Amino acid sequence: HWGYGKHNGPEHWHKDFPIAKGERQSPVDIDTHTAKYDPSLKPLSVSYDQATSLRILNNGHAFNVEFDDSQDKAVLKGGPLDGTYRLIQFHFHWGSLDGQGSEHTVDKKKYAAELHLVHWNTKYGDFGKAVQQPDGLAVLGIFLKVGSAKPGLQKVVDVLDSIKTKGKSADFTNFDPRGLLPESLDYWTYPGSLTTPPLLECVTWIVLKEPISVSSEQVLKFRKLNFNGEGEPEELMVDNWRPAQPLKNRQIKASFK
Ligand SMILES: CCCCCNS(=O)(=O)c1cc(S(N)(=O)=O)ccc1C(=O)O
Ligand SMILES: [Zn+2]
Repeated sequence: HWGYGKHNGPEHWHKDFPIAKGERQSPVDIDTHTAKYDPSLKPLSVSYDQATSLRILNNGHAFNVEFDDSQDKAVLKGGPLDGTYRLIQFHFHWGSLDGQGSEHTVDKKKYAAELHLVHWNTKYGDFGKAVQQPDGLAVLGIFLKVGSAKPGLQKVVDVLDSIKTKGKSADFTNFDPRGLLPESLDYWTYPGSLTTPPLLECVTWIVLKEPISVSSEQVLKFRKLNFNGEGEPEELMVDNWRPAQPLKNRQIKASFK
């Protein structure tokens, strides 16, 4: 099945998922000099005070921190978006070393990791319906650089030993995702896709300009996870990022001058 290795990696995905070569694929390189300030864009509205985290899952490609999305509790609104998008999960993409790991790049710069907070449009009623629509998802992307520790990340880092291998999960309640945000909510935005199979073209991407800083020790613990299941040959979960895809007929808009 699909993954990130030599034999089943991003360059192979098109054989099972032909949309891999589509017109609005993600991630992309963000050319900062070409991205145009759009004064009609709004400030993002990130309302996470009532977020209910439930569980953390190693799914064989990343780990997902899952939320209760049965009611409007944690929502993303404003910015480029019409209507209300409900938080369902967040996960990361990261590298084997600090010089790579992000999916989006900024003037070809790769960050050490990238956080994705995935939200679905509540006019479609459920997540499975939303991913079938061009405006079904809004993903908030946040770059990670290595420097000072992120205190709000450590609860995630410390549970990782209990979900080492694919299919393991652990209870993960009362985690506050506001602890993973940078100071500024300045962002770039463009229409795109899921960055993993099935690569559906259902995502409004909102990528924050300001990275968060995490410690070397924090990201090293991400790199001790396993793609494999329990007892199988150990394959470290590293370099679970899709490289930048052709921008094609798309404009990246900036929220800031
Ligand atoms: C039902 C088919 C849709 C699968 C997409 N699920 S997701 O939760 O939106 C998601 C988004 C992304 S991403 N990088 O935001 O496109 C990565 C993984 C997953 C996942 O399945 O865990
Ligand atoms: Zn992702």
